[PDB]
This record gives sequence, C-alpha cells and structure tokens, in this order.
Amino acid sequence: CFLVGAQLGTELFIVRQLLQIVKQKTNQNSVDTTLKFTLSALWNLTDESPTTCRHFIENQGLELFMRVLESFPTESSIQQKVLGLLNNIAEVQELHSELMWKDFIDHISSLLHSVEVEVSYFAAGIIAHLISRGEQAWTLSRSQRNSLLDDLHSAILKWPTPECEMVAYRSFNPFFPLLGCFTTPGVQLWAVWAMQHVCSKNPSRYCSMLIEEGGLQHLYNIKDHHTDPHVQQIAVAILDSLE
Amino acid sequence: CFLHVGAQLGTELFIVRQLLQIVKQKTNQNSVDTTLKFTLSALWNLTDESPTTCRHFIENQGLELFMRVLESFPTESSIQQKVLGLLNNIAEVQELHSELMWKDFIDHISSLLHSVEVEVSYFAAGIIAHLISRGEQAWTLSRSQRNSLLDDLHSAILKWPTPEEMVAYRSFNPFFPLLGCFTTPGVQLWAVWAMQHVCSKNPSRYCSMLIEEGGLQHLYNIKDHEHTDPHVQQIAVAILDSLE
Repeated sequence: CFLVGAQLGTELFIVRQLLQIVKQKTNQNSVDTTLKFTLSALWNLTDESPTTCRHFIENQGLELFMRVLESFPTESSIQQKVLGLLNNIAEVQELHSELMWKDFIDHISSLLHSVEVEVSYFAAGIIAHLISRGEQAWTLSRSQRNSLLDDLHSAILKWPTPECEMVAYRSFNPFFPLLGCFTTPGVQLWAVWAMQHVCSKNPSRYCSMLIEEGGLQHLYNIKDHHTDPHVQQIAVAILDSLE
Repeated sequence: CFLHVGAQLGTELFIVRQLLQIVKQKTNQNSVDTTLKFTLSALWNLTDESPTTCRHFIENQGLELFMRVLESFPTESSIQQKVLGLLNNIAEVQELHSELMWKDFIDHISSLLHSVEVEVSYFAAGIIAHLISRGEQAWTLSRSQRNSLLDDLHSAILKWPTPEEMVAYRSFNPFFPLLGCFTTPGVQLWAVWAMQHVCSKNPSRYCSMLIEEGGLQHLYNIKDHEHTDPHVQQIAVAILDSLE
C-alpha cells in the first residue's frame, strides 16, 4: 500500500531533508553521530544514481560540502564521507561541468596529501575521474590539471596497505574507462590500485565481480601495451592472483 | 561507491528515524505545512512492502507519535489519510500484531472508520480488517469491541461511495488471507471492495496483477462456497465477471 509512481519525489525530498541536517549541524559545529550518519546516508543514496547526484547539486550540496570540509579540517571520517559522495558525482559525465570549480578542486588537491589513506584515496578518485575526461572538458587551468596529474600518481605510491577495506562497490564498470587512459598514468594508477585493494581485502565478493564484468581483458590490455611500470606492476599482480 | 557492504539498510533505518523527528517537530508546533505531509508520504512509501522498516517504525515509538498527529489534527483529512495508510502497511505484518492491540489506538481507528471521507475510512477499515483476520485468540483487547468492530466494518463499507483512486498496490498478496475469512465477513468485504475499486479505475495494471498472482482462484473459491455473505459474494462475482 502507498499513494502510483509517487516514490520518485520522496527520495528527492529525503536528499533535501538530509542536506538541511548537514547545514544545521555545520551551523552548530556539532560533529555528532547524527551528522556522521547523515553524511553516510547522502553517500549511499548517490551510489549508482545520477539523478540523486543531480538533485544534490541542484540544491546546493557542493557549496555546503565545501563549507563542511572547512568547518571540520581535522575530522578524518567526516572528510571521507564527504569525499566519498563526491567521488560518485565525479563519476557522472553530465555533471562534470558543475565540478569545474577551483574552490572545489583546491579542497580536493588538499586532501590528496592527507596522511590518512582512507581520506586521500577518495580525493584521488575524484581527481582521476575528472582528469579522465581529457584536456578539452577541463574548463579550469591547465597548470593545475597537469600538476594534479603528477601529484595523483606520486601520491598513490606513498600509500600503505590499509587495514580494513575502505570502500564498497556494486560494480567495477566506472573503472574501465580509466583503465584505457594511457596518456594519463595517474588515472590508470588509481584504478588498478583500487581494484587490487578490494580484490585482496574481499576476494569472495570482488574477484567474481571483476571477472564477470569483463575486467580481465582491460587488465590484459595493460599487460602488453610501452606503459607505466607501476601501473603495469599492479596490473600483473591482480591478474596473477587469478591466472 | 558506498560506505561499506550492507550499509544501505542502516541508512534506511536512519532516514525513518530522522523523518519521524520531523513529524514530532511539526506536531509540536501545531504546524500543518508542506514538509509535514511530504514527510508523512515518505514514511508511508518506505513502509510499503517492508516488514523491516515497519518494525523500525514501531521500535521508534512511531505509533504513539502518529496518534498524537491524529489527536492534534482532527480536521486535516489528507494528513489522517497518510497516517492510516502507513498504519495499514503496519497492520499487514503479522509479527507486529501485538503492538497494534493498544486500546487508545483501536479506539481511534474505530472512530475514523465511521468518517465521512472514504479516503480516510478506507484505510481505517484496512487496519481493522487485517487485525480481526488473525482470530479471536490473538485479540488481546475487549472481545466485545472486536464483535462490534466486525459489524461496524461491514456497515461502513456498504455506505461507501465510489471515489475518484485513493491507494495503490504493488501486489495483491496481502489481501488473499482476508478473502478466506468466511467466519468474519467484514474482513472479506473490505478485501473484495478494495480489489474491485483499483481494478475498476486502473484495470490495465491491477486486473492483470490479480490474475498473475492467482487471484481468480480465491475469488472463484468464494463463488462456490455455498454459504457466503451475500454482500461479499456479490462484489466477488462483480469482480469475476469483470474478467470472465
């Protein structure tokens, strides 16, 4: 029992209502369980869902998430939930335009050099999906675009094995376009590191998934292509863990 | 990209918790605004076919809240509708039968059962229908109220006009147990009336669904059950001949 096709605007109402909970919490500098949950709620709702990403931007979720970063510069887990939702937005190619914003990129480049890999990993992701889209869709500066490409690659190699799995994925599909961005190794580097990371932490879930969705061929494509050593290194490791 | 595996369930129960807070606030302020009826819809939708969120509703005092809503806004029928329709979802969950046996609650439903708007009394009928269908042994409250309620159910349905669609369904399954309740014909009468309503205003979607889910069997079973309430039997053949 419910009221036909009336569930479409309840989830958009929900996004609107959680955003207000973020504002009222940021307003009060109240890093509490409720704020953390609301941030997690927003993250999961945007998962595999470009309509929710759009609603998040249509009500001013970027501006607000910016101001969230700024109000809680040392709260590692806050940042993570913020950047995680923002990684989902980085995935939607139509919304790429509305992330072309140096105040937003300046926040992401900052958190790329976090000593917490949990934080820096999601920053890296946002960067890789944005650099993935080529020089011609980067409406911002090319001194920053080239500089983040370098910082992204060098950052990944500073990363320890993390203790627990840091992220869940329902599908590996968004990674495949990054696997073929040979001109930008840091974008491929992030992709392979992450696949390796979830496949070593939770193979029972992710090896079957990676294989079924057609991942091996992309990985094999890297194995034989002049390619970046590090990217090729992680590449053959994942492969050999199955072949 | 999401937080962890299975995190989605934990954030659905949080949304229910937060939404109920917006209810509690708006009722505190005697405010009947857009957000409140949006919140009430959202809670209604979330309980559709989700025994789990329904149980979460109960465990976060949703019932006592919702009846504060009822007691604080007696004239706002569209509000009462959203409240009872959710409660109708809850009534559909057998493991929650104990929680709805609150005398203050049943007393209020029974009031709205006799409301003037079918858009409000329909859902109250649904709550009462589903409750009586679990039998005498399960009714832990006034055996007399239960026998009065069973007649009043039957009465208030027969006085109902044909609306201009109050409710939607994704399945007919929760009705089918009611179509068997021969000793309790009010229950049966609510089911076939409800079934007939949605089939008559949206046949393309509901008539098929009824058939796919094996509805005709239950209907034809009432047809050749020799000693069925004539009002129930009539609506049932009305439904059947609307396909046969």
